[PDB]
Amino acid sequence: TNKPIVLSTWNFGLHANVEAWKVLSKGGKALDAVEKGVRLVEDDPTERSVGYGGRPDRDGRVTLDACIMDENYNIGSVACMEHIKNPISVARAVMEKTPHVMLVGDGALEFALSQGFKKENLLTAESEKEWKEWLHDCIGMIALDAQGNLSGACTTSGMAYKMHGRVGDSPIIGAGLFVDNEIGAATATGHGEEVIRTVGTHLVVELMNQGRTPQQACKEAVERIVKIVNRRGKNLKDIQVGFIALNKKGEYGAYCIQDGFNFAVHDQKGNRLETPGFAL
Amino acid sequence: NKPIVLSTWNFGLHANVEAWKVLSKGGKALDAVEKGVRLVEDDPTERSVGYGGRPDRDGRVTLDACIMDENYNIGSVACMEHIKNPISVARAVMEKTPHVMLVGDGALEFALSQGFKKENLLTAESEKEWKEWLKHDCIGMIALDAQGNLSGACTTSGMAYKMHGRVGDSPIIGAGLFVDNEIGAATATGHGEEVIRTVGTHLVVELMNQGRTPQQACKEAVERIVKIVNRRGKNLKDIQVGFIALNKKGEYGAYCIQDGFNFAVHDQKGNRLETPGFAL
Repeated sequence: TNKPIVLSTWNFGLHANVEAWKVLSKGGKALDAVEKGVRLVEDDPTERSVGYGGRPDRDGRVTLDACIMDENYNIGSVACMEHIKNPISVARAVMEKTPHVMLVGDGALEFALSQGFKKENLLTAESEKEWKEWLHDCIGMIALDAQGNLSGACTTSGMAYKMHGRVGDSPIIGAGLFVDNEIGAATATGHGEEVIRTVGTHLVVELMNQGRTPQQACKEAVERIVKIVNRRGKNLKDIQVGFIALNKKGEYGAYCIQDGFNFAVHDQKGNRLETPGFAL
Repeated sequence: NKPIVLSTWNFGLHANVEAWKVLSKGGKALDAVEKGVRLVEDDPTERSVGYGGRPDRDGRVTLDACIMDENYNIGSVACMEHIKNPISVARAVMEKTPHVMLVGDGALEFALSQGFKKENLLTAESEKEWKEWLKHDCIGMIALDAQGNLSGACTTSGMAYKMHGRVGDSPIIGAGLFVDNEIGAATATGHGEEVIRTVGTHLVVELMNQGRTPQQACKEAVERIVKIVNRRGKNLKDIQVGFIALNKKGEYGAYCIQDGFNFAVHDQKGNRLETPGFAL
């Protein structure tokens, strides 16, 4: 088993991986490593994809989505939540502190406040400017720690200029994220609507359950999506979707509909940016 | 065995008589499942669906629903207020917008924009019981039509006195409902948190993709949930989850955790209430 190991989506996953390796290289839990890792990006306003500098919906509202899942089937999710910069951490409080698994809208913000989170203005002057002119989709991270346990986190501000209330795949278990500790974990990126439609990351893990490698599982799930966009008469060039995956032995893999997605991998060989296979 | 309609719980007999009015005439499975569950959304005496549904703990009735047709088109609304017919606003999300899921206030603004009428959904019986408290959980329906197309719908008012903002499995396409026209369809009922945790209905259909009969697929998915509640130190007696399923040949099946769940089946032999096997 290659352990510990962290994978995350896109370029900024290199930096996010350096914060998760601070937990993982000291033998900490994968759950804490993935929360620390993506919170780095939630905190950054120059990151316009995720949390604090996130582009608003069409009414000028920054509403965020995130979920988390640990090594023992516990899950928490928040979607369309406002004024709280770290939605991954309110999702961990839903998991840990409530008999529920998903809170949305105003009820997710009331619970965040009840848990001590601070209400902040998430709309930067740059984002408000571009919104009124208009008038890296997410970060997913999955890790295997030194006890050989898996956990994952996915967080986003959604599609810029989305309709007020729109929820994508990032807060939905089995679409932006799925973790089964006797099999493997996977997270998704892309047009969320398409990951929800195919229930993406649950399909990738179940293909690893049926004996596939992580890269093979990612590839066949992308090929199933390619088949369905053809069935729906859609043009593939308009749609993008990538998956990254990890199994229990620390083997990892990725694949996407189209070229140009990349992911960051940090194990005891160091941290690097790799470029997956692509269908189109 | 077509056309054929299945729906959850004893009120599924009556809901099935409205879907057979479309199915028996050659109409579309999509229209049959929407007409079928709207019957129950309309009835004030049905306290877990639509009008008359028990409110969250703040006395707000917020509803969840999704729909999926024979070609991976999907629509969903969650935590929506003041609209009696959430399955129909979910069909408008699918048909009229670039998104597949709207929640909270944004789902209600879009409903109004599409001509739906704002109504007060808390009955005098539900407000009484809510203030007393202050001191069958959904309907899922799946059908195969005379063209041999599958479609499904699931709608609920959620767990009574749930935290404000809680969303169950009913509006989530990996979870309360999944339809793949080359394989089969399934809908779920029970404690929504547990169906979300296990991506219930996507797992049932993928087990039918692997060759399981509808009843076998439902049974093995319930047994996976039983394994996971044991892995989490929880008591099975505290949980009920059931699945009903249908494949492309119109074979059907169901299974649950505890006894006492039945479902309604209407094909050309007639409409009847059947009782599946249970795990506990």
